[PDB]
Amino acid sequence: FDLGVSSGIHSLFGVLVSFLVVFRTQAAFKKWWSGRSAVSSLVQMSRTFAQQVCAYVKDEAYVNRMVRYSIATVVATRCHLRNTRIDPAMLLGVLKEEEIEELNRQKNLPFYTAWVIRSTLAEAVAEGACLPLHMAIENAIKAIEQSIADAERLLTPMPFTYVVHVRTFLFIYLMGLPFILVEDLGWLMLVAVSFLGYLMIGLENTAVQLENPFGTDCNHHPLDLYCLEVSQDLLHLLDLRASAKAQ
Amino acid sequence: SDLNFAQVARDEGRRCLLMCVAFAIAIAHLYIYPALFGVRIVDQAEVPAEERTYFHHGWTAMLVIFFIEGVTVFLKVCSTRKTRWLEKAVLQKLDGNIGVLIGEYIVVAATYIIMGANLIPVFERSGRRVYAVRYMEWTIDACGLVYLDCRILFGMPFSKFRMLLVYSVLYMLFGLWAALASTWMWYAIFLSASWFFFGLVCYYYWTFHRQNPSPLQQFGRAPIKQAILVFVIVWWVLYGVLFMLCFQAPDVVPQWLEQLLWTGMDVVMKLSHTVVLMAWRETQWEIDAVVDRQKVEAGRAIAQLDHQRAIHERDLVRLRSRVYYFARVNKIFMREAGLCLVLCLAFVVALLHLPVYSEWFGVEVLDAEAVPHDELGFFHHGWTTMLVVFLIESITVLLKVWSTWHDPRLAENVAQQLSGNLGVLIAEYLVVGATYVILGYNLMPVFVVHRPGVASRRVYAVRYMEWAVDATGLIWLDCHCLFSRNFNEFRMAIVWTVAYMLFGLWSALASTWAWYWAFLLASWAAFLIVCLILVRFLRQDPYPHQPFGKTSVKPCILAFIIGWWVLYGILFMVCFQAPDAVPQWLEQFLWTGMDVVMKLSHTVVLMAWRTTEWNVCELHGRNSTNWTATPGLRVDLSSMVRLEGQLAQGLVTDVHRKGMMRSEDLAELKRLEESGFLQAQQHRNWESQTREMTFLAHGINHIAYDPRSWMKTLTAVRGRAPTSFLLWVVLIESSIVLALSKFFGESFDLGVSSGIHSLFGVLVSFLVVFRTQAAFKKWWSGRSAVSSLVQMSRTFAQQVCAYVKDEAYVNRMVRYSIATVVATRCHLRNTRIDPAMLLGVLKEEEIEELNRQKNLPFYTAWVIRSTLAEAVAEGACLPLHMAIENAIKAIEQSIADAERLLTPMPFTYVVHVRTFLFIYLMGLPFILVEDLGWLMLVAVSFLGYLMIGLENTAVQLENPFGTDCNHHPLDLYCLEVSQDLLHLLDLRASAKAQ
Ligand SMILES: *C/C=C(C)/C=C/C=C(C)/C=C/C1=C(C)CCCC1(C)C
Repeated sequence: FDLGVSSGIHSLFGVLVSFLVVFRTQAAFKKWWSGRSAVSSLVQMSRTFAQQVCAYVKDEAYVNRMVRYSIATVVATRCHLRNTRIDPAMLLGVLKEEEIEELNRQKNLPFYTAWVIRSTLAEAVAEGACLPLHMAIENAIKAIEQSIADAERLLTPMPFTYVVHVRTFLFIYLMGLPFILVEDLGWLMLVAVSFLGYLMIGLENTAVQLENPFGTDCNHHPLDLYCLEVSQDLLHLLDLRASAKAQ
Repeated sequence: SDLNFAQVARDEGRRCLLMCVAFAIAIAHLYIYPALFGVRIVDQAEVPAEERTYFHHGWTAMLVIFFIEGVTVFLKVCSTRKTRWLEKAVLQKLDGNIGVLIGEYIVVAATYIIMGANLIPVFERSGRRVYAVRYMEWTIDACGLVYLDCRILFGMPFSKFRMLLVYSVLYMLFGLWAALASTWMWYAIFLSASWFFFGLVCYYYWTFHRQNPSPLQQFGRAPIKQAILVFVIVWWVLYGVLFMLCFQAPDVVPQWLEQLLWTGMDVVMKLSHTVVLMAWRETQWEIDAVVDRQKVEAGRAIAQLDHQRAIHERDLVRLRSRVYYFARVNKIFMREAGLCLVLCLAFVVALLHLPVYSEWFGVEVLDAEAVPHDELGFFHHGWTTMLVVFLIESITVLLKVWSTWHDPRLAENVAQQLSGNLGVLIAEYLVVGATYVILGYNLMPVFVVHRPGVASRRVYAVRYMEWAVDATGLIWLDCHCLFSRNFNEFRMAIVWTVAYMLFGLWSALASTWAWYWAFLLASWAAFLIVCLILVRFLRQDPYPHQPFGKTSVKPCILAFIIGWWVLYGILFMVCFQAPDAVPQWLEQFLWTGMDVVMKLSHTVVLMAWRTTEWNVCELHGRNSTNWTATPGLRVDLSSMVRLEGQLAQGLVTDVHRKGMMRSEDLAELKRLEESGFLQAQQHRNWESQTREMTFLAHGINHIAYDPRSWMKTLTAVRGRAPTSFLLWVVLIESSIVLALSKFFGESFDLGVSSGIHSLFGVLVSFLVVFRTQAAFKKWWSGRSAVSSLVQMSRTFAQQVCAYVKDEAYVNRMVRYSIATVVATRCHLRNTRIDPAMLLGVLKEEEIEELNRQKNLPFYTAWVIRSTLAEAVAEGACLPLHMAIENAIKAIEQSIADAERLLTPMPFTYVVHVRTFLFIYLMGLPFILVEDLGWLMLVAVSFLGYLMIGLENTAVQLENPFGTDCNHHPLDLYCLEVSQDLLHLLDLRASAKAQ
């Protein structure tokens, strides 16, 4: 055989590809975390908006409109990241039907819900139904959309070049390992190459998974529970207000 | 039509498996019974050896057709798996014949193989040696044949099949029992019953003919379905005659004639059968008409969609922007007729001019019967196989024409199909056959070589000439029919291929390696440049989707071809360098097998290509998760198709569309494209179509990819990083070091050292990966900036349209916000604005006043602010104005970040890195060559590529804003924004009118 193993072709490639493959993973964990943060911030802003409205406003027909369409905004963004439309079953006791059919007739939903909210708040301010605390409300609305936009950034894939390079040289290293390992072993060379290949390739695919946090896979974020939480809280808030108003 | 894909494959499998099990068990049971039971004397298994060669020949010549079909149908099914209805069509065209044909070929080949193994000479009159398995495989073959014939011609699944099948098997087994025993002993008992059952099945055939005597709709005035039945039955008659005459007459020699007749007969019979079948199959049926009818409707519906959107847009833009604000046939034959003669004459010229220049001025001129025993047995195979293929193609064409003889209009179609391609195949086949015939029994000299080291290397003459000529054919074909090109661009490849083949020959003649390497290197060079030209031809293909229907079969073809070709060269090397490696007979066997396989594959691919719509004109012809970067941009079908039209094929992709389109519209389009490609042009124009075109034409160039796929990342070429002049320097250095270490022998004294190597390695590695992790971050920051800018613009517009009551200020503001975005996309690239991007949003004079400035976003913001002040003074604005001002402030921050991202990293940090990398690389060989040779070279090449590509990749990612394909797609964001705001104006207007 005359293997003539060489340290340069083996050790150097090893250290390089190892650096690369672990860095490409530490870079995806961060995106995962940033998505978590975005979601939490969105939820919190929604709740503050609802409280502000139900306290610093005195009418009752504007309040419903606003709160319910905020809920709709959340449910809409959970369906803008997955390129779908809405299932009425998720908006049963919060909206009337015609409103839902008018929603699904649009192209960008959160846009629409925010436009609605804003026109409604303007109506309110004109009729002196709102205390001087309105700028806070506007600012809350502004801060929701930032969260949305971050969540939307998180859908881009890493650039082509940086991935092609990594993958091809990994493939090379693996296809070259045996010719240098078989000199001193037999079947052990085989089992070792199997295990090592699994390690590396699994690292890469794990990074792929973590890259986009929003999806159906089991390691992704549970969007469907946050919506439920929000619905519960706001619909209880309406009743708190109503009771405290009747006395 | 309710078929599927799984059911058909399941049926094919089960049928062929029943065939195989029956065929094997019959022979096994006969073997078991004939030894101990009955009067069955078993001749010696060994003798003779001279008869097994014939059966081997038959074996090959049979395997060929299997391969042909098993490849063609695979091509078809894999080339149109993306369209339901073409799948329906093909799966209909092969209801149940495939499994049975495959089983037939498998069993016959297995039996003619077993003949070599010499399992049992059960032969027991005198002599007239016979073999048993022939009878079992004949049972199976005839039974499958009759099932096929009845099913196709009459459609009787279970009624006639059973009786005729049992008859066949019964009288075949009777004939077996009969011939196994002596003639006088047991002829009457069985052979008479055999003849009688033959007559019975003949009567059944005649009755079923009288029942349904209709011609095959595939054919026309052809006598088909009658000529073939007559031929088959008279052939069975001749077979029975031979059976009766073999044992009776001693005059007919049973040693060789006997052994040959059955092989010939079985082969020719099965071949006529399968060729008639393929001919009946390749004809166009009504299903194609159904599909074309489905297809045209799609273009119609598309034009309807376009008109509807046109009317809608017209009304909308009016509302918002108005109120509140026989010759051809004979020539198609004659061209091919001419080409064939050119090829023949060239081959004759070669064969005539070769030996007068060799062995008259050449050493080792004579080899007397180079090796009589081994070689001829290898060569007698090739010309036989090629003869087979020849006959197949010829009769197929003859049948096609015979079926399209009466109808003139149909004849011109096929005539045009066969143009430019048929002339090459016959020439290739016949020349290969003739050359390998010459080699079989040598009329031509053999030259040996004498050189230092070893001299037993044998060499053959003609093999090379044909190769060259041969190759050219392929070239002139594989670069013309596949990639539609004229002749002016083929010249170089032809001029260079013969060249490097001649150089390979001249080299091979002289293994002295004093001047051997010259022609070898020149040949490698010409071959390489040919490959480069070829891959360029491919990558500049105008019609890459046609005809194989949007698949990756063509590049794979090219890859297979090139790998084959370089395998030839590495074998050449392995042989002539180390003759101890090669036993020199295996070498000729391999050469022959490869020459066969290449042409087999080439012809099957051209066969499958001939029968596609692009040739046969109907409706057209020859004249989970969301990966994306634009989650807010959604497009409409009309624009997608208008775009795919206004561009060249192969620039848009599946994922390009999956990212810039909704899900429902995409599913609808997919359903609508089941029939074909859907290329069409409505030729409708508007004010918005221009804008959308101007943006998309620029935006598409950037790449979109699915990370989950591993192929399109490795095999990818386009988005890769460029390299520098350094690699060449390093290869130069290494090559001289190697040649010089060998010439200088051992006195190198490398004295490798761990400090100079390992330390430098770790340091430079750290540095180079850090310099890349530092650029990825800038890329990401730019993405963030862009998103924030877009979001702020939209919030500003909403705030304005809600918290303001006038209508002339609103327009001004919104439109100039759009202008601000389009301006910053042109401040990062140091250009000015193209009016086509601001058509329906601004008046001309405003644009000319813009382009007259130096810093544009400055100007737009100034405008906006003065306008908002005007508004506030006149009490036209609610108390919510500070929010508006703050939004304006927040836009500019985003802009400034994007502008930071144009600075380059500092000089010092880059100079240091680069120079020490260069050093490390230039030093590697002197320490590596001690333990290796050429391997040192290849390793340094690869490692250099890794490192230098890393650096250049970092360079690319450093500035994210540019034209390169890995950069950010600014032109789509602008489009998105325009759409949203111009819809917002209309929302407001409507809600104001009620
Ligand atoms: C039908 C057979 C064909 C087209 C075979 C062609 C053979 C070649 C293109 C091989 C060329 C070689 C080189 C790459 C250089 C060294 C010598 C050869 C012949 C092996």
